[PDB]
Amino acid sequence: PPYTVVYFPVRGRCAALRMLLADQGQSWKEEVVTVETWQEGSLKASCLYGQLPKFQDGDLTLYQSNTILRHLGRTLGLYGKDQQEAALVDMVNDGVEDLRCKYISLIYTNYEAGKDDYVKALPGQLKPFETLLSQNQGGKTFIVGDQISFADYNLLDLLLIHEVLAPGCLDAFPLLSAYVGRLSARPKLKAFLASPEYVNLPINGNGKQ
Amino acid sequence: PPYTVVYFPVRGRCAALRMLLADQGQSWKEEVVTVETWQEGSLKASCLYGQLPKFQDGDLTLYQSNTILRHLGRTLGLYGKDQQEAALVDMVNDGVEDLRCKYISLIYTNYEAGKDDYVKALPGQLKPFETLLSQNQGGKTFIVGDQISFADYNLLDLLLIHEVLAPGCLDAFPLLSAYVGRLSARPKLKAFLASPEYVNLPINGNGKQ
Ligand SMILES: O=C(O)CCCc1ccc(N(CCCl)CCCl)cc1
Ligand SMILES: [Cl-]
Repeated sequence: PPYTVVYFPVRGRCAALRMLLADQGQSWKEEVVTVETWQEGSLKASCLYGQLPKFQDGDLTLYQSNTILRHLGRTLGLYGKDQQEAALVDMVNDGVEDLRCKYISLIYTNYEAGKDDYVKALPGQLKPFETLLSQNQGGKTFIVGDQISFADYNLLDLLLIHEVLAPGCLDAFPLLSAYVGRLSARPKLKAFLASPEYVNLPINGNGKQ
Repeated sequence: PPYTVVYFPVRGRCAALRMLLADQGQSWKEEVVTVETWQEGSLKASCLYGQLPKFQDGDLTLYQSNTILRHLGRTLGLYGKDQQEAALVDMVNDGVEDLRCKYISLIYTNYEAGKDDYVKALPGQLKPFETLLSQNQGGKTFIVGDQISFADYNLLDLLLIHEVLAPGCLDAFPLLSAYVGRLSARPKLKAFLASPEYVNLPINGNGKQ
């Protein structure tokens, strides 16, 4: 395949780009990195910012999950119909990234002490996405415009992982709820989400979710 | 088109997009938001993620500093010559954002206890940008390709505030040192960087730097 994903055996920051590739019917290869290979040090030292994912599209080598999402969005026509929609797509993705960083901090950094406070604050963090939906054709299509964008896949992932963290958190958000059901039912996406290559990976690297 | 930036009287997350506008010969309006006005609550409630900057470009309203940078980059032709360069631009900008996040956490959250460890870890955080410069026409031009991008303005800001935090932090990095000097000397940028509207604003909102 022309695309290669180099990552740990986890969903994590590669979940959204994999859904994207799967739902767009694109071929890719997974190169899996074990704790042992990572602790050896040489791969890590070769990575631009000492981190995975690493991504290859022929001889173009990329780092940073949002860089990969933008690159696939650009090349696969999932980045708005014009320059205005492209900006709105970015605004969504930035908000998605912001909550993801808070999620990651909780998971890896203080799950036991921090979880109750995090869940109390969750609805205030989810509301901007409901608002965005309410303002785009009554929330019945995508997060921006009338075609799917890389931000939809990233937002969808963020909502799925939060329903695992806080079951029922979308009960307060009818548009986000319907949106999850709707995108998850796209046939290629539905098949990928049900498959062992997705189901048999943990969400995170430390066994918390 | 016309442009408006709504923000606190600080450089912070608006410094890079202001440098972009100035260097590109663009005109803009500053709407300054005081501590008192922000604490009142109504502006904040009206902001998509309850954060500034808020940006207006004619009828288009944007939030999130990197969304504003990409929008200005897209519409003004500061986003690489092709898809490969656009992707590398994003990769640089995401890396700048990551280190910016750490800087902000230090400044607002942990300045006294945390600064020594932060400064000790700094060279390893700067090395990737030196490397990227080394791989692009010997570091003689821009961070990506041979035309300026929005990532150059963001990286330049990151470098300037870090020289304030850790004087001499670029001395081991010849390409970065020369890049800062060279970009800073661009006539419109030089003029803006010397102006009271930049010089007389603090870097951050809490008086630390
Ligand atoms: O944008 C960034 O860099 C992140 C920090 C943004 C920020 C800047 C200033 C203030 N205040 C000063 C108002 Cl004059 C409130 C006191 Cl801290 C609050 C937040
Ligand atoms: Cl992750």
